[PDB]
Amino acid sequence: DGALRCPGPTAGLTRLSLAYLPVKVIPSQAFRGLNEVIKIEISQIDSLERIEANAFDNLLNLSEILIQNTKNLRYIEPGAFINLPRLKYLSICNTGIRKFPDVTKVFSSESNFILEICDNLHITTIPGNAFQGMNNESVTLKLYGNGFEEVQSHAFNGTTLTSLELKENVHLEKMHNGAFRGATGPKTLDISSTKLQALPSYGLESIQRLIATSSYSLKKLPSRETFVNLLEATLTYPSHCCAFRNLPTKEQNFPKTPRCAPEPDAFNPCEDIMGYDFLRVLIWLINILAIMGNMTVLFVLLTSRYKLTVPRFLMCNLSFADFCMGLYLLLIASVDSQTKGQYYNHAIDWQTGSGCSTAGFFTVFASELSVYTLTVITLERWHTITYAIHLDQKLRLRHAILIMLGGWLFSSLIAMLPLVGVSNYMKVSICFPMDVETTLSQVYILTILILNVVAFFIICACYIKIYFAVRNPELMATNKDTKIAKKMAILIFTDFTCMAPISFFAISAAFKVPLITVTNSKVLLVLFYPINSCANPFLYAIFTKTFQRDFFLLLSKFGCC
Repeated sequence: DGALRCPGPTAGLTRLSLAYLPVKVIPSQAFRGLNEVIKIEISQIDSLERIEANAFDNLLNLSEILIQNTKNLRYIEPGAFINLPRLKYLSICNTGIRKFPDVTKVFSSESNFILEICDNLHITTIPGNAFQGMNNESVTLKLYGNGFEEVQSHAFNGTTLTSLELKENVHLEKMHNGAFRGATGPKTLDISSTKLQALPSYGLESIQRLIATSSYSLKKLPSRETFVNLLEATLTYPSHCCAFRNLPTKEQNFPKTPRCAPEPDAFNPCEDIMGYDFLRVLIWLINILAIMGNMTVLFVLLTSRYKLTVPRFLMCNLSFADFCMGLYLLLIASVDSQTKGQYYNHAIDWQTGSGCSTAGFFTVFASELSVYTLTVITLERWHTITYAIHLDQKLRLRHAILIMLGGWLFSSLIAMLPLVGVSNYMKVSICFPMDVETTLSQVYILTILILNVVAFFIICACYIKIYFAVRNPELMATNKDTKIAKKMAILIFTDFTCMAPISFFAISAAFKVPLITVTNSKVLLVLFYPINSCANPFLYAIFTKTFQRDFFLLLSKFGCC
């Protein structure tokens, strides 16, 4: 109760909660009127922005303290708590204290006591010896969503810390190694969403459990020699599981107390990206074959005497997409190359930087370009053959060029979408955009899948219409129409048989649903997914009359034949 904007209660109360009442200052040591006190929580008492020191005089039996929604509190004076041996809970929420309060004047002896600071965006750092002479048995520290930016070395003395928590501490940058020089424990620590560069060398050596989910900055972890009792761990990088999967040497000089999360589901294995017993060289062979085929197709297209028609433009776009996919595969193989199978403590330098981001952007751009090229090829036959009776209204090369430019722009936008931050390409070993950890990323993945399904359905409908109207509707020209239909069907089949199962497997992996198995689920995405880069050019060198004629002419003229 607050009278004249000050404490004026007249009846002894223990579990009284501070509700909306007239209060602006807590008198110093004038807390009379209450003989036995259990908990005094000020949540709807934000009018009392400033409280004088030594407000609690003889609150020996006080159990819980919770100040919430007191944003108007500019700062907390030293010696807020004086006598409270039976203290069991303390929490400060939403307070706008620019300086860390001096809680060293509180004397208590309890083991279940927990001190939590939350919703505070004004605290800069925890000063040294902040909790000096506060408790004698155990303290549980929580900093859920605090505004602290750094920590001070040796910021603990005269007390034992059972566990620590720093969840949602995005403003925090780093903490000194010797931050717990004179501290005990902690048994468990939390660094989730803390943006900590590295764990402290001292104080954390006795940590049994750790939490670093969504840290996004824990590229370095302590050596396994220092952490000899890590009972559990939750690291957002699924690469330390293999290095930390060591049982303790309890007896016989070599019990599996060590643990990691997430488990090694083979999505980011300790070995190379594609390194298997015999499938390591398959990726390299496929990449070389695709690169050679794309180079040959590009050379034939550039050196072709005839003008680049709309089917020729579509073939050139498909060859460019295949070349981009082959270059991405070659870069991935080179990254996997020379690792010698020890690529477990190496992904930190792999995903971080512009490497995997560029690889994922290139892969997305190649996929979008291939999809748009297939759609354009399907749509071209829907008007030239079906609408032959209106052949005078046939589209010109300018329209095809504009369509190709629009498709390239759409592919570039799709590739740049995860670069801004919509999706993360660092969630896979192959460094591809298969992250569903965010609502925006899931929405983008669903939209991409829907667009791919719509494009496939449109291509199938256009092919069916072309086949139905090839000769029945108006007329049929055997040579040109047959060649165009054969090339379009070959390209559509090569794209579908290499993308649709791959897309379904990638969607299942992102959804974390094992459809058949988790071992070979990524095998198709690693090997079967990019084969369309090489399969398409191979069909392009045996089903294109102009390309094969140009190749034969070059071979005969330029000394080859």
